[PDB]
Amino acid sequence: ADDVVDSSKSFVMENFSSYHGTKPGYVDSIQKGIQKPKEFYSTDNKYDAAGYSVDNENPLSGKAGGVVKVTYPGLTKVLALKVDNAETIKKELGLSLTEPLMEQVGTEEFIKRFGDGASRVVLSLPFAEGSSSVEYINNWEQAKALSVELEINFETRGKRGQDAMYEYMAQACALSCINLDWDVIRDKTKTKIESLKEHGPIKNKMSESPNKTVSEEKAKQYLEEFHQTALEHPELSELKTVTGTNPVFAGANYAAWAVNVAQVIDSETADNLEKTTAALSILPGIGSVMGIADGAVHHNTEEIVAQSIALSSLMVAQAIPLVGELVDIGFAAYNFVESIINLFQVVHNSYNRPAYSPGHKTQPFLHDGYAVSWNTVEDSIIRTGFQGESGHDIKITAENTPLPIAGVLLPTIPGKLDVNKSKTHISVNGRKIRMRCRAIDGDVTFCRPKSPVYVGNGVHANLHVAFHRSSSEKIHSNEISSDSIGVLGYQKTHTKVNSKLSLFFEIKS
Amino acid sequence: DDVVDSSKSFVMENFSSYHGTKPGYVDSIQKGIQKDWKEFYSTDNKYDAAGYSVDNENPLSGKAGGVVKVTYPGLTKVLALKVDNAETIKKELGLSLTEPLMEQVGTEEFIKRFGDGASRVVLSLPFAEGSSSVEYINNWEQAKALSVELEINFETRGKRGQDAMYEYMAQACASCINLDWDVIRDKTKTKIESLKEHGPIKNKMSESPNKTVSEEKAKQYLEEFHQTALEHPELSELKTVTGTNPVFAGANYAAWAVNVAQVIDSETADNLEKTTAALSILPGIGSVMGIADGAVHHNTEEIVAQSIALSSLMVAQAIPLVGELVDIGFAAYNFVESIINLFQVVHNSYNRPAYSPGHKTQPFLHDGYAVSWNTVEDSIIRTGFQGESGHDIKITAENTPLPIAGVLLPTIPGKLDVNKSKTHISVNGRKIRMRCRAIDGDVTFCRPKSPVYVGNGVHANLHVAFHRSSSEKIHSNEISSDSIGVLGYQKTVDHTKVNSKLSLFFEIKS
Repeated sequence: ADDVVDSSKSFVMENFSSYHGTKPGYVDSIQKGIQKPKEFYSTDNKYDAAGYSVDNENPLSGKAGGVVKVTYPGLTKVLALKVDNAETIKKELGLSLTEPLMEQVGTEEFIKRFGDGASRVVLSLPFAEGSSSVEYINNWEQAKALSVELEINFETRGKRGQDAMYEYMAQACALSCINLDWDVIRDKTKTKIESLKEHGPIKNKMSESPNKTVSEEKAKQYLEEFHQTALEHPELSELKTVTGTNPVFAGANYAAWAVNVAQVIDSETADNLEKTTAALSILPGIGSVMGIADGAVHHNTEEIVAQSIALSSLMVAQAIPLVGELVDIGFAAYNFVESIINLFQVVHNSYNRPAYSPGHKTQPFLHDGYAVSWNTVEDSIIRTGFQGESGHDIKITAENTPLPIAGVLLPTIPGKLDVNKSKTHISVNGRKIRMRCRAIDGDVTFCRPKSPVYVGNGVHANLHVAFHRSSSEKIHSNEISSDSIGVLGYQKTHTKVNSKLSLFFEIKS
Repeated sequence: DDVVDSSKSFVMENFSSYHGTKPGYVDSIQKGIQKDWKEFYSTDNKYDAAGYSVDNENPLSGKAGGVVKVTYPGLTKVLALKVDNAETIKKELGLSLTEPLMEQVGTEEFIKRFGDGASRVVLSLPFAEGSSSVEYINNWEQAKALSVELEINFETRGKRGQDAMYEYMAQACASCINLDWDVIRDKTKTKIESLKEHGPIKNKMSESPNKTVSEEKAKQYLEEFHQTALEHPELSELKTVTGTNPVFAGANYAAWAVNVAQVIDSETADNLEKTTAALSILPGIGSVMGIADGAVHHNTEEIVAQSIALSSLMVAQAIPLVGELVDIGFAAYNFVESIINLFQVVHNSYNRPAYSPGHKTQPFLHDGYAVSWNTVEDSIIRTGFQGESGHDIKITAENTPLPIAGVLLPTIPGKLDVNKSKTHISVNGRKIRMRCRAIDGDVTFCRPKSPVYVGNGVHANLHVAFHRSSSEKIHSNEISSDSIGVLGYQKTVDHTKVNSKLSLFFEIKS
């Protein structure tokens, strides 16, 4: 009982409501009543619900139906479960091992012992890893008592692609919130493509093209030339400025991408938005077109996005005869734009959703071939407000060849926070190695291993950092300058700089 | 009162353990063990104890003492602890909060209450993550009863550097890398010698700037020297084994050599400890060691000697071009001694049991992606019962958005089917359902119904769910692959489509 039901998350409430994403065509009909076509699903977050509203026949690019709100009259008990294993659930709550779960949850017998005087019971679960959303499981028979309201119908807006669905989800965050007007982007994209077809210098570059199936390498050099020529045009002004220094946004990457697109798109694929999206979605290098690198979305204005898509479009049109099997170049301006637009929206949605950055909690920090992470969530928390010790474990390894760990930088506080020298150590494939710790200043201590440490494929390390607290005083924000522990990798030189591997921590009671 | 692990606690007659001893104390400590965690440490593994035997003043390159075995007469209680926080240990067991733990552990009140009849109690802790060894903590007063015996004295053997210590630690696995470093040392000199006093090699050794020159130009010349040097008969084996793998290219030997010449000054070259400390923080050493893709390729005395020799000569050439060392004896002196120590450290790590990438919670790093089983239990597929199981996989990537095309899953009719309704993937919390369809009778491929991209700031949790219709246990000879294949981006090699494969290895258990 207490081993599968989370009482703290269980509760009673009058007019319990939740949301249900609905496919195209069922938005008006479901309003007449919740009917079985083993459970009826709903969620507490109307935005997560919108993500289930896409046409099941065209899941990647199809149209989105809508979201409806379902409300149970009277009192409803929400029963939170710690596990989603039915047989396990049954063996604990002393239920009929033979009879289905959601079958018993709808019977009065179950409602009395678990409902707390409520008219019915609805099961609850964590919506997903990395989500604070809740997923509800409703009995079909009890669900028949739900009154249904229209929360929103995406089709009636009359927008293109899945624009309505994504503009809706973007409301959750309205760093920063990416809330782009894709109508304007679609409009600006078309306008720019057009301007870039009938021009002086750009039209000249098109006539200086092989226009025949050629090797990748030759296809790429011409494309880079095209990219450079094209980028000097006034309408790609801003793009030229924002793509000039970050290697990831270089012409060579726009060409690699364009070549790749031409290679995998044939006539049948070009003629279908769903199949095009499928093909493009598994390609590498898309971050170059989206201007997404180093954990941030750099292309976040309608103007710059339309310029990048227009430039990639034009380029794909060029890479087609040189690399593709396709004969109809129309694909570059039609489905390629439609498909890539969708992909942009997916990635933007992802950056808009709360998530831990590398080195925070158990999200690994990947850098220079190394992978480091806090072993457990509690490890990333430095508790305060007490005298005594604590231990914090950090996992460390590398992708291939032996890369060294020179040591670690740890925060200190003259008076309170101190590094416990004897308990701080690092182990390599189980070999325990002690460390030599010395203050580099009042607030930072550097610990170096007393034996050489290397990690790589097949060789991992556990860095165990231990802290000593002299007083029960709480660590205030100002006291600790940095917010991360710095593991140091290899040294590279005319100045010495170490590979910085960061693990971010939180200060709590 | 859950700070003691009774399952691992026991009483034993003549409880013995091992203690690593520093140089000069091997003989003396045998006369007897003498003085919050003031303790006398010992361990159940004499090889791990050998690792604490290195001179405190020169811990990187210094000499090793030896290992001694300590035995308590009569019966002894080994109390296994679940935590190393003394304060917690005091509060839970209901002891005084003001007096030091190890002081209290050696008293009769404690010895009667927890000793289960023993004459004294010894505390026990897990040695460390990735280790199955045990660390013992002894009360100094009680430790006076320990009889001390010699297991091995490393200096008595009279070997060079830390050879005796590493030869001894290598007995544990004696695939085991068990190299004879005397032979390797002797062959290194012989090879360095032949390579300096030769015809063809000295011809290239003459066409040198021999003056502080550009770093790029230093490399170029070194790559040619490497190219030329590698044609000598004494480096024939190395020529062949370093021929195709890019990690072992002359360019890497050059990058390595240049890096060495840049960080060694006369003071450093004159002190092995300082040389090791300087060299131990440089990248690219796997080029010289021949270590890549999870294996030690240079595992014969001959080939190891050639690589070090070749590296020594290159460092000798790199110095004038980039370094400021008026002397060049370093390349043949402390450079060889220090790099030898580093080969030994890395070899020892590959000799120790450890989980490979994609096993247990060790991540699998490849093509910018990083994937791992969420917990150790997730990597275990239980069999021998009708029912469902869930398995969570963490997925992310280093920088730009890379896609996840799907996942290849093993299937066994009745004993292991994919539960299509509960199999899904979440990206920064957005739950995405999957379309699962068999490729063949043994493998099922699940594609996400919404495009999936991971990268810096975007992670995914792939939740694989299995259904078992039969109670019959899955037998070993019934699954072809022991891994779950997560698929990343697709690439067209020439005109052939291949997927970036990310593997999570699982174990079948009852």
